Amino acid sequence: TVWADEEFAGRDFRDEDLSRIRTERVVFTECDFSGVDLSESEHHGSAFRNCTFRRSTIWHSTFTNCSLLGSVFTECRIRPVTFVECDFTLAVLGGCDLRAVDLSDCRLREVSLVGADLRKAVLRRADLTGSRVQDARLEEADLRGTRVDPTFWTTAKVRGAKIDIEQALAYAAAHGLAVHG
Amino acid sequence: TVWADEEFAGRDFRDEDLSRIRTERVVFTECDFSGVDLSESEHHGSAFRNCTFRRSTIWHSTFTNCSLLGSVFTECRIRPVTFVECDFTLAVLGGCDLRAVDLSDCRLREVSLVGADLRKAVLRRADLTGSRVQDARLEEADLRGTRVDPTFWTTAKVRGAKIDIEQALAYAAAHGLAVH
Repeated sequence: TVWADEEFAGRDFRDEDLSRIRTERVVFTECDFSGVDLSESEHHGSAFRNCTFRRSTIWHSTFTNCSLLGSVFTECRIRPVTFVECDFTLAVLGGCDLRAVDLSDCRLREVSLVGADLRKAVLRRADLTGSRVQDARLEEADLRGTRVDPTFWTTAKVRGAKIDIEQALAYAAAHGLAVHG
Repeated sequence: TVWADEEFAGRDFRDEDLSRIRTERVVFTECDFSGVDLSESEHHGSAFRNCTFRRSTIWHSTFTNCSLLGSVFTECRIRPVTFVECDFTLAVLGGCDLRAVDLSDCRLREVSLVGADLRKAVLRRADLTGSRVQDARLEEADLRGTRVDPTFWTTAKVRGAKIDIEQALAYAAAHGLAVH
């Protein structure tokens, strides 16, 4: 099954089997995917706007150039997964297991990552500004090139994280050091 | 009173009034300055090696190109004071009040600064390597150009301290960040 160049709104998909579906430039607006099986699905240029993925399974899926704007992923089985240049603006990933997930070059503005596990995640050249990272585990994550709020450095658990020069300067300043030069 | 080009070893100066004395290239070795008034004194190129200044007063003194090697400053009234390019190697300054004191370009290698107060101190281009800074207060100190051990950044209280780029990178690394 392949869905292409079309739009679905307010649809109830609860506990449906959508395993191995392909979408190309499909828009899902306010759809309920609670408990749905999306195992091994594949999405190219598609959009999931304010959709609910509570207790759904999206593992083994591939999303390229997709939007997840405002969608909710509480207790979603995500990993392993492939995200290529995706937009997660305002998505809720609180408490999600994202260990060793690659979100390089992804937009993660104002995302909720409260209590999210991102240990050893690859977050290179991402944008995390406005994100809520209370109790987020970023130990040994690769953050190089990623834009973060100063508050990120005093909120997220970043021991062992790989950072660049600009991030190191920002880390010191966020801890109240007056950095000169 | 002006002493010059003299060496004093194992001298008891306890509770003597040495206020406004001047010394030029005088060596004091294992001299006891406990409870001495050394207020408003002046020292150029003098050495105080393994001397005790316990409970002494040295405030409003000037020390230029002086060595304090291994000397003990416990409960000494130090500040305010002028130190110019002095060497404090292995001195004991535990619990001492050095607030807003200028120790720029001073050697402070393997000094004890345990519980020392250096808030707003000026420590530009100093060397603090090997120093014990457990419970040391460096809030709003100027540390720019100063050499410190990595452990300094996780031991001394440095909120508000002025630091340079290299120090900021070292601060991050000392907190477990992998800086690339």
